[PDB]
Amino acid sequence: AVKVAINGFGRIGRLAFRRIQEVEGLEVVAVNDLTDDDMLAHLLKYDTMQGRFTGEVEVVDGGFRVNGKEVKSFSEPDASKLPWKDLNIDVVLECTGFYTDKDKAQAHIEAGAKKVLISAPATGDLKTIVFNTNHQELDGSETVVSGASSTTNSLAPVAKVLNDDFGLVEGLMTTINAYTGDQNTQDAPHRKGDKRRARAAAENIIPNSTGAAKAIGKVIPEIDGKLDGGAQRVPVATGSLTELTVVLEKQDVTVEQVNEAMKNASNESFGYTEDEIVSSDVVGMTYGSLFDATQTRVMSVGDRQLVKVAAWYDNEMSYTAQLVRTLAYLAELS
Amino acid sequence: AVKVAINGFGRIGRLAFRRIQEVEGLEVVAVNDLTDDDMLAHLLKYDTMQGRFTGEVEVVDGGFRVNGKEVKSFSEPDASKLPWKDLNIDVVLECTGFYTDKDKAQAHIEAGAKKVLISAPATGDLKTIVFNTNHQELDGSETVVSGASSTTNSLAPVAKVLNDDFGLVEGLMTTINAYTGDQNTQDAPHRKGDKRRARAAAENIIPNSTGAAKAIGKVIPEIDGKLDGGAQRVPVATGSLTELTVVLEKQDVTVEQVNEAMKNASNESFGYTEDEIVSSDVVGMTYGSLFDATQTRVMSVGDRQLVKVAAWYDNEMSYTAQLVRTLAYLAEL
Amino acid sequence: AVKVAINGFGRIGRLAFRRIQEVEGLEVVAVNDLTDDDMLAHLLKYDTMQGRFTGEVEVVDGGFRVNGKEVKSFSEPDASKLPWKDLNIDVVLECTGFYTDKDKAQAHIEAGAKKVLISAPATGDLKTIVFNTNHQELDGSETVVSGASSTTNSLAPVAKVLNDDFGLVEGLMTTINAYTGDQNTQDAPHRKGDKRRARAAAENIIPNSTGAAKAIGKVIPEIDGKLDGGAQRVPVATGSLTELTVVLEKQDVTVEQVNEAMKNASNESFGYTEDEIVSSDVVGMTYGSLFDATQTRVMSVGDRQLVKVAAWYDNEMSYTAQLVRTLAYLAELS
Amino acid sequence: AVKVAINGFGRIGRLAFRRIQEVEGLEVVAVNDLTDDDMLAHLLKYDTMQGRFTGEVEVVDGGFRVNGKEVKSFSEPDASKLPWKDLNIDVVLECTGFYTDKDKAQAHIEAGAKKVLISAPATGDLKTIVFNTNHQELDGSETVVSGASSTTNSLAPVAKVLNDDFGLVEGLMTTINAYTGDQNTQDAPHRKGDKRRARAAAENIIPNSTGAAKAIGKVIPEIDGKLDGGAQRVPVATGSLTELTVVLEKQDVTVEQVNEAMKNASNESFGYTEDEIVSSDVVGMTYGSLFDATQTRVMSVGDRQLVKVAAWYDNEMSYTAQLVRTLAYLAELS
Ligand SMILES: NC(=O)c1ccc[n+]([C@@H]2O[C@H](COP(=O)([O-])OP(=O)(O)OC[C@H]3O[C@@H](n4cnc5c(N)ncnc54)[C@H](O)[C@@H]3O)[C@@H](O)[C@H]2O)c1
Ligand SMILES: NC(=O)c1ccc[n+]([C@@H]2O[C@H](COP(=O)([O-])OP(=O)(O)OC[C@H]3O[C@@H](n4cnc5c(N)ncnc54)[C@H](O)[C@@H]3O)[C@@H](O)[C@H]2O)c1
Ligand SMILES: NC(=O)c1ccc[n+]([C@@H]2O[C@H](COP(=O)([O-])OP(=O)(O)OC[C@H]3O[C@@H](n4cnc5c(N)ncnc54)[C@H](O)[C@@H]3O)[C@@H](O)[C@H]2O)c1
Ligand SMILES: NC(=O)c1ccc[n+]([C@@H]2O[C@H](COP(=O)([O-])OP(=O)(O)OC[C@H]3O[C@@H](n4cnc5c(N)ncnc54)[C@H](O)[C@@H]3O)[C@@H](O)[C@H]2O)c1
Repeated sequence: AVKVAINGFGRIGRLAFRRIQEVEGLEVVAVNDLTDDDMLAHLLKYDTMQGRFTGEVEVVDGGFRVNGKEVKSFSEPDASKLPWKDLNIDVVLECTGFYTDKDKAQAHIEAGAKKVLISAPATGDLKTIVFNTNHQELDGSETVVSGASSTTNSLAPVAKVLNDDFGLVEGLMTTINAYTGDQNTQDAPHRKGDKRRARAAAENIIPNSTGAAKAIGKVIPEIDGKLDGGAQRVPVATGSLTELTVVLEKQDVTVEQVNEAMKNASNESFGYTEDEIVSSDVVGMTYGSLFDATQTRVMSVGDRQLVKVAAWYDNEMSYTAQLVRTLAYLAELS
Repeated sequence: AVKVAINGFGRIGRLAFRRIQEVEGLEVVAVNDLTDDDMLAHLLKYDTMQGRFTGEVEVVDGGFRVNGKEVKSFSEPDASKLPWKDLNIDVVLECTGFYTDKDKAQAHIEAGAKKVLISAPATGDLKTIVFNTNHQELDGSETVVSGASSTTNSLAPVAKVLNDDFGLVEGLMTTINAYTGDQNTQDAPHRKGDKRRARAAAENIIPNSTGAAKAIGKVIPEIDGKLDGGAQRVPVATGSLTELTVVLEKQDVTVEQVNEAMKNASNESFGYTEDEIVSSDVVGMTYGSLFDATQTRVMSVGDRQLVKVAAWYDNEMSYTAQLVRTLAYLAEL
Repeated sequence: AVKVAINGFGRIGRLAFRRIQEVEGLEVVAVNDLTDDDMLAHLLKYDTMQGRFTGEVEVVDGGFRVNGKEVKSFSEPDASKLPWKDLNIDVVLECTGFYTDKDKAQAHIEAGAKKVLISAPATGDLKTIVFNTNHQELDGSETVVSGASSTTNSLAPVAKVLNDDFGLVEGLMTTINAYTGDQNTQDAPHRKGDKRRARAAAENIIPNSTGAAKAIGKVIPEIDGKLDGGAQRVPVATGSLTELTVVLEKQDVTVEQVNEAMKNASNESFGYTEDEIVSSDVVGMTYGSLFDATQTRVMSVGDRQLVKVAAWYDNEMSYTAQLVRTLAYLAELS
Repeated sequence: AVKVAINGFGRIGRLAFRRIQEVEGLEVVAVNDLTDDDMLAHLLKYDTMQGRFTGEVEVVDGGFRVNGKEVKSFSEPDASKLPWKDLNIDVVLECTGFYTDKDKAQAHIEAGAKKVLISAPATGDLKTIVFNTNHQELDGSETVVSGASSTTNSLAPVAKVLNDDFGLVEGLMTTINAYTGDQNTQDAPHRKGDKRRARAAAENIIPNSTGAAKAIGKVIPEIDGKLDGGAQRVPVATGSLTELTVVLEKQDVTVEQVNEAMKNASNESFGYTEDEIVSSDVVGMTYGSLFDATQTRVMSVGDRQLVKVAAWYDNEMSYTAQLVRTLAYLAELS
């Protein structure tokens, strides 16, 4: 089996852990965070939005036991000190939010891990992967890889279809986004100095910047710099929606053609629906993106057309499913 | 003073009432709704999002007393039965949500009112007004008028500036919107059969249609049919944001030009800000629209440009302020 | 199989429907509500707090099809007009909220149903059942029965233990409750004239009355009138907690004795836990009540003692699970 | 004028600032927090639950300017290094949450301030004051004082009236409380290791412990140890309610007597209402406690009585109002 260690047992870390239970041939042997065992175990068992963990979870001294299997747990802020070498870690899932750079994440390799997959956009000389859009870029000699962002994974399969079938001139994106752990409960100073992430998360529409906007150019090179846009963080705890408004090379495009193009591209990463669903309907789903055809709009004024589409995503579970597929693929190549 | 009656003492009706207290020369002499006096008075005094009513509110039998002034109240579902004639009502503010058609609203006139201002887009042969964008269209012979929607009021002053200064080819709109009373508390059947407004309002991002998309053509005729878009209803109780993505006639447009063009057009209906505010910051505001310059984007790929802008609005108080200005102007004619 | 018709395909009706799929020998053959098929089918498939319906749901003209089985649907406000006779309905689950009286609910019997089970406290000459507290009261000659309320079901098994083991002098109850469909979205006039249920449901702590307070006397006659209390409706969409503060007949009672007395009484209707859970953790659970031992308090001043306990409950699924057990028992006697 | 410095420009610190503008003879000359000027100024102007600041706020380098008045600002985690001596600070309002101990708070004195008022319960050899209940205990020689907690301020005036008028045997408290800055946005490890405050704040009913429970004994000595209870943190951002269930020395008490006893005691710290208000209705209020007579209950079984009362409080502004009155009183004596 492929020996996985999770750095940062947060939202993405814990769900990665859950999802790996469902997936044969991957084994989490260790976790690292900044807290005690009791906490880690508790937060795995109980999950506000994602539901109770099915299996049995028990605290031991090593760490904790999940359906009989032991999981070593550590409490070490500095990744280079982790005993990855001694536990023959194959791949670290880096989920702390503090190693989002190729050079930083190199700490895990020095500790003894063979590969690192970052659960976010990351700066530096590395590949950025959305599963089922560009994982084929991986030859297996990669040492550090980025799994991109939630939004990127919701967007890439939609943009690919538009660019391939109609030609993408330009587009602007808005993502209507669940609030996350880096927002504040009450209006208060923000670590990164963001005056908007500083505000009460569950009481506000909060404009913010998005990675996706340009992480996208790294995933689909031929549309590099053709897309931009931002986020609106709103008071749902998980579940999100990406709206995309574009100018295409083909005019005389119909709503019917756009939808059919999307359906024909659907797979396990990219779902298709015609049901009038809402955000809570996508909580826990494992498509990386779910095209909602009921939201497709074409605006035609004389010669010229504007096209609008929207895709749903569980920014937690949709991203996690995608990240684990990338993990499994990256591991099968070496 | 100008004799006002409010039909439907709901969210817009009660705030209209409050706003009128701030504004000289308008007097609410009557309200009509579907409940008792105690309830009406209570819901005026206490307000979840808009805060406590400052003055004194006391229930009497006529209805209730507000800072000494009596307000007659009625419990009559059929508008034509209201004693408008006997109380010399000058203008009815129609806020029930059930008379949003010129012919229907005519009931108030038969009851004896001299004019009706509908607090929503309304079908039929009437003018649709966003104050400080097209109120000048009113000549004072109008009998039934629409005050448009809250989204239309957030959008009209933004669209006018783009169309005037840059030439508007086409655009798509998304409004990120507070939930309203015509949504359900828990997933349940919806009166109008909307499978999305049926869902838990405070637990969901809920896609929906918008009036504004095309009430806009009635307010700014020269851009009729050049705009469309929809809503996303989200778990805030009030405060909203209109995002607009457009293709303009001028290319080589800058973020700086767009912003300055908006600032130059600001007045009491159309505010301008460069502060990184969030929705709760606009709760209670009396601008009909607040342009947020931090959100302006310009996307340039070779020859061709996409422009994005965004304006805040308290769907409750921004619209109410705008409706009352329109009321006051309509009355002065 | 036992032929069930659900009147009022609301929160309790739809979940009753879902729960019945899990339970052998009960078959829902009809539903009645005030809307079209597309709506009924849609609201069964998708559920904000309770999650997606697992099976397949397809709209036909009769009504709709669930995992192949047809379900006739009706749009008829007046219960006596329903074709219960023609479909040989054995038991109607009455969930509309508008037939909470023995005489009113008799309409279903005139329509042709054999028994009616009301999903609330109901006035009149009928028995009030909390499953595993007093279902043994049923001899099978009953024609109209009440399934009590969700708070009654969370409280009854707790009060029975206290009264049996310690003797109950008197007590006061507070339930910290999820908001329900009879509260308003925004401050607005309320149908029943309740000035507090009129207020924005998800932005307020809202004091209110509770049925439980005295539905309890009908379930456990020997403590009739010994209990009272009210509700605080708060901004969670489901999941609730009953706090109970009592004077007992034994003094020198210990935390340890109270807890153990509860654990010893636990069954499928009454769960026991020592985990520091929160409301969302009980969403979807099928215990009618979940005793939380971490919340047990005993206050002793000289001779005299006050005792405090707390039980969780998903006001939706906990009540539904209980109602369906009562349905199944009532049908086995019939 | 009395020279005030606010240590910790958070929820209580900023509201203290606002409230001081309304109150003659107190002048804030400095603030300390852990962030830049732009942030401080921004969060004073804009307030999610409390509304926009009325006056003008402008950033300068000293710090910021409020209605023309300069306010120096600092970025210094260690209190003993603040230039309190050089700015002749009379009183520091200590609102960080990190100096809640008489010995720790002594750092401000070494820095040069003349007195410290801690905006929370604080350990060590000091007085704990709820204004209009026990501020008369201050003789002016005090150097470090505690302003108690929000719950204590909501509860003291209610318990004093019950104990003076009926004799308090014993009682249990439940506070249904707004969520605060020390809870998490999403389920995540908690600094203090509280498995409950670790959970999503705006999606949960969260049981927790309360200071009040026994800060109370320090404020009303003669009922020391006669009260206990806890909190339920719920998804409102501000506004709270304290429920109290008590056994009194007088039996044959009536609802009418209890209510009248409270009204007769009302002042600027203790309000009285018979309106069916909800939590949002007390947001911004400056009573330290508002007795709600609609919620008064008396439970009588034969000889023996249980009594229940409830008082509202804006855990932010009610506490702040109370804190400032104590500030003003403390300053007038020294
Ligand atoms: N919707 C989403 O939450 C989402 C989606 C996709 C990607 N991501 C990315 O995933 C990453 C983690 O996000 P999250 O939401 O789980 O955050 P989180 O706060 O819930 O989890 C972060 C975890 O890391 C721990 N931690 C912090 N410093 C550490 C250290 N040096 N060593 C070990 N543990 C440390 C914290 O205890 C916490 O458990 C972020 O980069 C985020 O950008 C988030
Ligand atoms: N954000 C907003 O609330 C918003 C903004 C702009 C315009 N509007 C429009 O204003 C109208 C009402 O808005 P609202 O949100 O105040 O709704 P609301 O539910 O708060 O108010 C409707 C009120 O009228 C009463 N009523 C309903 N039908 C009646 C009848 N037949 N006869 C007498 N009284 C009746 C109701 O009891 C209620 O008080 C709608 O058309 C809406 O589109 C709403
Ligand atoms: N926490 C809870 O939701 C809960 C728990 C226990 C009991 N209950 C009780 O069960 C009953 C249903 O509660 P709910 O929360 O599901 O309500 P709900 O509003 O979600 O559903 C009521 C349904 O009945 C339908 N209906 C109303 N009148 C009808 C009529 N005359 N004919 C046919 N259909 C009609 C409505 O369309 C609606 O779909 C209520 O009495 C409630 O007290 C609710
Ligand atoms: N409902 C309430 O928020 C409430 C009510 C009464 C009392 N209190 C108490 O008041 C205190 C503050 O609570 P709050 O909710 O406003 O917290 P807050 O988080 O909103 O404010 C605390 C502030 O202190 C700053 N800070 C932290 N350490 C500092 C340091 N060493 N030097 C300078 N600044 C520092 C932080 O940046 C933050 O702005 C706590 O003890 C709290 O328990 C809170």
